[PDB]
Amino acid sequence: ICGIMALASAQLYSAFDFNCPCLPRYNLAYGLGVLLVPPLILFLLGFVLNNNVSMLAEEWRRPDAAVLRYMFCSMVQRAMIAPAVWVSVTLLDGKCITCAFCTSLPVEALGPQGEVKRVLARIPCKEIYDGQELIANEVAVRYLRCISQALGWCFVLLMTTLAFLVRSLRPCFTQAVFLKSRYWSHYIDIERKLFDETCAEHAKSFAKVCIQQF
Amino acid sequence: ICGIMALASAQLYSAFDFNCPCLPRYNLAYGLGVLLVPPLILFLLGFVLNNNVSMLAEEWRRPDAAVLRYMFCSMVQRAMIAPAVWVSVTLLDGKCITCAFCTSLPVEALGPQGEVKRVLARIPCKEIYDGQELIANEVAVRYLRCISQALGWCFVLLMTTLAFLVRSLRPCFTQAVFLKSRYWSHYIDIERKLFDETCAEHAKSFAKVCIQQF
Amino acid sequence: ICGIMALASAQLYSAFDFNCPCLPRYNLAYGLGVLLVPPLILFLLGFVLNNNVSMLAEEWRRPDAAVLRYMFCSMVQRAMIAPAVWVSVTLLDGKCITCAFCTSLPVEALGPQGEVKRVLARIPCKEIYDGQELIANEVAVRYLRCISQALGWCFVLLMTTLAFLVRSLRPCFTQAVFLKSRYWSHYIDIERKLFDETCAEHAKSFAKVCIQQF
Amino acid sequence: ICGIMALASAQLYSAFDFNCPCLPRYNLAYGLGVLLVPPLILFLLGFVLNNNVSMLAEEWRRPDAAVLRYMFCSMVQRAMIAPAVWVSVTLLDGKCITCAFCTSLPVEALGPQGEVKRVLARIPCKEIYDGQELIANEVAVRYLRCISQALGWCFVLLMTTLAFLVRSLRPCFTQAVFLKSRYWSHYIDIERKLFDETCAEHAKSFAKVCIQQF
Amino acid sequence: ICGIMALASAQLYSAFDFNCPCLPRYNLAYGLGVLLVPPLILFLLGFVLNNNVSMLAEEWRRPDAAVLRYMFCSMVQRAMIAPAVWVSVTLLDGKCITCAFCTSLPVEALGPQGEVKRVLARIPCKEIYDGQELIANEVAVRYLRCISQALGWCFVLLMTTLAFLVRSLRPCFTQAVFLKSRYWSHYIDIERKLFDETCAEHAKSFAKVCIQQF
Amino acid sequence: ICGIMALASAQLYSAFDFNCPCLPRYNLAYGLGVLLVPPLILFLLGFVLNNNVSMLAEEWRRPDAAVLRYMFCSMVQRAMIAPAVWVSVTLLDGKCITCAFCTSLPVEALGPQGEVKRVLARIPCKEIYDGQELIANEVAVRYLRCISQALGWCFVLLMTTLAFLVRSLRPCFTQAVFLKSRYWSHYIDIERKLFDETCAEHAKSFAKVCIQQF
Amino acid sequence: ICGIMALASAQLYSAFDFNCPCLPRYNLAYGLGVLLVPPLILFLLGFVLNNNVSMLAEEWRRPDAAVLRYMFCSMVQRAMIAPAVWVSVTLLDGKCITCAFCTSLPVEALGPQGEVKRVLARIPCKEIYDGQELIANEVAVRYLRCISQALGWCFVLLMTTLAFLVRSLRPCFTQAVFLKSRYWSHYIDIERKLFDETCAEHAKSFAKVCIQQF
Amino acid sequence: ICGIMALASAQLYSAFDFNCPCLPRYNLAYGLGVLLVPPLILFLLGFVLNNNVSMLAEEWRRPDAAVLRYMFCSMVQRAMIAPAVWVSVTLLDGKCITCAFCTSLPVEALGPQGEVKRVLARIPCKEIYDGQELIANEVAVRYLRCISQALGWCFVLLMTTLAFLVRSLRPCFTQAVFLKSRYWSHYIDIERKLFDETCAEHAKSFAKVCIQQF
Repeated sequence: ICGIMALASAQLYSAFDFNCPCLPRYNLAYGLGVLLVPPLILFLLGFVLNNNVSMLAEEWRRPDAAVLRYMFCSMVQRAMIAPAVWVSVTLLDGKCITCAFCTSLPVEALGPQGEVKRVLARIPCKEIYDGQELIANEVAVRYLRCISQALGWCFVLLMTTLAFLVRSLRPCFTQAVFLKSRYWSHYIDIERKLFDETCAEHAKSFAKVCIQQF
Repeated sequence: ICGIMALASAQLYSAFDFNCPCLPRYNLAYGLGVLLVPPLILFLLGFVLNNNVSMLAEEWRRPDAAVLRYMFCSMVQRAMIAPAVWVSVTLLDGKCITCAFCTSLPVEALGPQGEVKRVLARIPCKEIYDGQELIANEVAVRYLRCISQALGWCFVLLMTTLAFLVRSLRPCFTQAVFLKSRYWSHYIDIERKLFDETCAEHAKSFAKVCIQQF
Repeated sequence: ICGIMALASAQLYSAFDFNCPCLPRYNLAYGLGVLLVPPLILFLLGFVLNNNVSMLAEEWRRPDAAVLRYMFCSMVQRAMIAPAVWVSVTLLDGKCITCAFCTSLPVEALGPQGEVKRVLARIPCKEIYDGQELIANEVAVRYLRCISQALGWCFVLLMTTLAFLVRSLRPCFTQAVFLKSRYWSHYIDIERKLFDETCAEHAKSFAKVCIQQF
Repeated sequence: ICGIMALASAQLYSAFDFNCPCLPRYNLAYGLGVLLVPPLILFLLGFVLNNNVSMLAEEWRRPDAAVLRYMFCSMVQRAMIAPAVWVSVTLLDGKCITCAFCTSLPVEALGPQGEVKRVLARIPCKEIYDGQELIANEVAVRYLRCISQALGWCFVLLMTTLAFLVRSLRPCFTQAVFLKSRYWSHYIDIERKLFDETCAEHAKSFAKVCIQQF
Repeated sequence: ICGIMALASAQLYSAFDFNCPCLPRYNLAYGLGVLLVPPLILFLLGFVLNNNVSMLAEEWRRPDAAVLRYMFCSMVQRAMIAPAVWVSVTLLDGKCITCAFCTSLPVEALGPQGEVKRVLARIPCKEIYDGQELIANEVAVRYLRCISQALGWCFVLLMTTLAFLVRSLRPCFTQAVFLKSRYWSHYIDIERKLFDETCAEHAKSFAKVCIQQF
Repeated sequence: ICGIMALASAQLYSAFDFNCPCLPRYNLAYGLGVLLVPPLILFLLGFVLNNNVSMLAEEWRRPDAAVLRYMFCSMVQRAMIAPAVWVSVTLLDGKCITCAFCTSLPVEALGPQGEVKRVLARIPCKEIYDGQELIANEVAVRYLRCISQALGWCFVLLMTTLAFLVRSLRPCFTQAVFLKSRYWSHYIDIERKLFDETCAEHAKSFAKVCIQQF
Repeated sequence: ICGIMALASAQLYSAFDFNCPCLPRYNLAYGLGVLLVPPLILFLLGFVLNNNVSMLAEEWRRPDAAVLRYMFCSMVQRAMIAPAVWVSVTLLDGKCITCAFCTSLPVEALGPQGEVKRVLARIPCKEIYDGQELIANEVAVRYLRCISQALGWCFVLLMTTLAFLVRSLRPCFTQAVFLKSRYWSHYIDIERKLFDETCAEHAKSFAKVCIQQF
Repeated sequence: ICGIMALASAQLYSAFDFNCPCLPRYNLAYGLGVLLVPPLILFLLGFVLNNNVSMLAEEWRRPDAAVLRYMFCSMVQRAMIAPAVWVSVTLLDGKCITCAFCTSLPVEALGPQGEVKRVLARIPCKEIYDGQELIANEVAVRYLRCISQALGWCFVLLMTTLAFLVRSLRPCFTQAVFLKSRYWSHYIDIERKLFDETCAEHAKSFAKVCIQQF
């Protein structure tokens, strides 16, 4: 299911009309917003769509021992891969960082202080930019997009090395707990299915009793 | 079925020709209209297309005990997910809030009083805007669209956290009522099917009796 | 079958080349025409394509008791959903009302009397409009299209609340008549099928008798 | 089969390159031509592609009683639905009436007499129109297309109400003739099939006799 | 098979790059060429692709009685429907007649004699036309295309009425010859199939004898 | 297989970037090249892809009687239909003859001698043509393309009448040789298949013997 | 699985918006970055998605003999083919080397020193290039892209000859270790499957015991 | 498999961005490079993807008799058909020879010596060509592309006649070696399959022994 989740997240980002309020202060709270909030939403949706969550909540409510811990630490990892993809693609595109850290790039060396902040804030994604002064247009876009793509590649490498270090090592892979978990997960589904079966059967008998009065 | 409902709602919004009556007063009653009425229509259609509704209405007409309450509080949740999607996408696009709260943005600081209201009302989605005075064009569009997308993300987060808090907690999940509900829902369908079967059989016998006179 | 009917009605409206005779009087009789006549045609086609209609007509010709009434009041509802969709989409597009009530909008306040009627009649869907005088062009289009879409949303809400109030309440849902109707509808089809079967068999025997003379 | 016939007729009209000989007299004999002749061709093709036609012709050649009449009055109705669709779409498009009744619209009030006829004949579908004199261009097109679409809607309503009045009423629906017709139609096909079967069998025997000399 | 033949003929005409040698005399021998030769080619290909042709030729070589005549008069009709479609579409498009009878239309009344012939020959499908003199450009195109489409409709009606008059009437439909023909056509195929079967079997035996020496 | 061969040849011609070396002498050796060499390549590929060729070569190497002759005269005909299609389409397009016989058309009557040859050689497929002198541009293109398409139609008619005259007449159709050929062609395939079968079986036994030492 | 990995890597490179920070020093650390880091990420993902990795890690943790070595040296080769494809396509496109070694090409012979470095750094992928001085634009692009494609072809040849030299020669192909590896790989999967089977069965028994109290 | 190889090679050539370093000397080493190296890579990949190669290498390592020779001379022919297709299409397009032999065409007769070499080297695929001097632009392109396509057709004919001369004649087609080869190729696959089977079975037994301790 997580595959359709990743594809849906990428396609949804392909359908989000990004645009920056070219204002001196609200930028830092919009780029980071688009960068962080949809990850949180997808990370919670990773818990909504799962089925074991009800059982785990019910068992954690009443005050086995560690198999619950493994189930939880496995569901978290299973759900964590959607926000990673979202952050990855939205850093590789670059519009987010261009929107966020536009009012801070060093104009003095690399490429009214309040008015300076105003213009540099107007820098990204606009044809309302003052223009030549203190920066060109395409230069401040290319610099920020390079920084963004570098952060994106570094982050993807970090997430991938964590994923590689988790699927080989110690974090709750002792075979006993694994077997107990698989047994529990099979038993719950078998119980639901067989209850549905016997319920349907008893209901069929009752309905045959009731119908034939006419 | 709710999946095809969500896809149909999104595609229908993709086929609704939005446009704003650039008038001083009717805006507040058009943006909010497009924002609120189609949600109500979809929320009622969530009850039309369902089948249990007839049984629930019939049982509630005559003056078990709580299983009806669970069936109702489950059907409501099942139907609630179409208006959420509609409001989400129509806030993320931004045309609705741009249409509604255009005659109120502070022109004095951020970016004839009656004439002022008239022009600021003409602001959105038009090439009939007065232009330079008291605001640019793209600035008042970007500001309002940023506000709209922020509200949209906040709302999606709110609906998702409610959905996550409901599918794990107390609101009528005691196993007894759940089992009674599943039993009832299986019995109704089995009754309808078996009645159809025996009716077809008796009819076949009667028809074989009637036909062979020729 | 009604689903393909709704899709066909919408697609047919997508293939009807609308255009307004920019004349002082014929408008009111063209917008309303396109709005009302195709609904009537689709509502009658809802009776043509149905099969029970022959039986109902035959039984109503000779001067059970109420099961006919239920069959009729059910077929009417089954057929009513095509004109609703047609009126809905042709009000949401807006060209119909723009064509109809163009010669009446108040030019004095909101946005030769005979010549005035002539021009305001020429208003919609034309590049032959006089222009600046007494109205702009895009303003009288936007105002009328807003009115049209408001009427459309109100109408869709009205039809949907009627549909929701019918599929839960009193109008001939007493189980006895429902069962009698289902029995009748199964018996008619079973009779036709079995008559076809026995007829084919007797014909096969006769044909085997006739053929083998050569 | 009639469904593919209707779709083929509509698609063929979508592939007929209409154009008007802008001449004073030949118009009336070209619009009406395109309007009437292809209906006749399709109405005859409705008899070619049918199979019962041979039997009916053979039985009518020699000088039961009324079952032939029902078969004929049913085949006619079955074939009549292609020209209806053709006339419907070619009136809704409007080019036919624009081509035909262009040399007659009243130029004096609504919107050398011989030269007048010549120009008004040149009116439709041309950029060789004289222009301003006695009419505009788009006005005489819109007026005629409105008239055409009105005739088209009226005609579709007429054909549909006839179709609804036929499939419920008296015209040869007495069950005896209907049963005789169905019996005859099953017997003919069964005879052909079984003759083919026995012929193939006898031929197989003969061929096995002949082949094995080598 | 004739259906794929008709579709292939139409699509091939959709892929034939028509162009007229704007010369005084060769026109009459190019329009008629494109009009007549491909019909002959398709009419012969209707005999190539058929299988009965070999048998009929073989039986006609040596100097039953009339069943051969029916087989021939049926194969001819079966093959005749490709050139009809070709001529139909290539008259409805109109380029053929425009190319052929361009050097003959009456320039004097309706719309150096040698030079006149030269120009009128240059009339069709060219931007090298002299222009205003003695004719316009679009007028002589529209007139000829109208004539062509009229001939096309008349021809399609003629072919269709012949097809309708043949599939109901006298031309060799006496049941005896029909049955003999069907018997012959089944016997030939059964003979070929069964010979192939027994040949394969004897060959399998021989090959099993030969192979197992190794 | 020959169908996919014809389609592949046509599509390959649709992917051959034709262009003419506008030189006085090399033309005659380029048009004819593109016209003749790919036919030879396809005619040899008709022998490569066939399977009987090995058997026929092997039997012809050693110095029955006439069945080999029939197999050969049948394989040749089977392979001959690809170059026919290639020549047909590459004559109907016309670029080949336009490229070849461009330096020969009579400029004097119909439409430095060395310089004349040079220009007329430059005529086709170029915007480097001298222009007005002794010929226009589109005239010498249309004349040559008409000649090419006439040759193409004549050639297609010739090949089709040969194909029709071969599939009905004398060239080695005596039933004895035909039967011997079919028998031989079945026996070869049956031998190969059954040898493969018995070989696989003996190998399976041997492998089961060898494997189970471990 | 590696096929979908190669296709996904190529398509992902088709969706990476490359762009160069036209700066004097950061180039060398951006071209090489895009060239080297995604290969490392894909090479680690080649270990994540594989299943044997857990077993190999577990066995290597505790301090047979060489079969582990073969499994490892086979998994490495299996995973190595994604970075090869990535480097291949991103060298054949050429943007990487154009971005990296742009500040070094010899301007003096082939095609303020600090300012020279600045301009030559600005060379690639920009319309902000100084222009004529010391180099053209398209020349320094073509030269670098030729160098890049030459390196790409050389690298693809190198990787392919290594792949050909490995799949024929000595590196741990002794049949004993190969058989032991295949046995181990079959046994692990069979163990997992059969454990799942017996676990499901015991769970079904337990659930049937538990359910039927109601 | 070789079919997908040919299609992949052609499509890959459709995705190789060709471009010429317009330099006096490197051309001869770039056209020939693109012409020759990818053929070598594909010819080696024809050995990588094959499976028999391991067996042949293993048997050739230790110092039957001639069946190995036939297997080798068959695998070589099987793999040789990808570079043929590559060279064919990359000669028919013409860019390769245009890139290679551009600095050599005789400018004196047909169409500073160092500067002459420089310009003629700049000739192909550039809009940086000096222009009129000593050659036009399109002429030197057409001449070289004609030469290239002539070489391409000659080469395709050569490869096809070799392929036709090999699949009919002497090169190791004696039936004994062919049968031995087919036997060997069946035995190897049967051995691998049956070993896998028995290994899976023994492993299943062992795993059933091990699992049921819990």
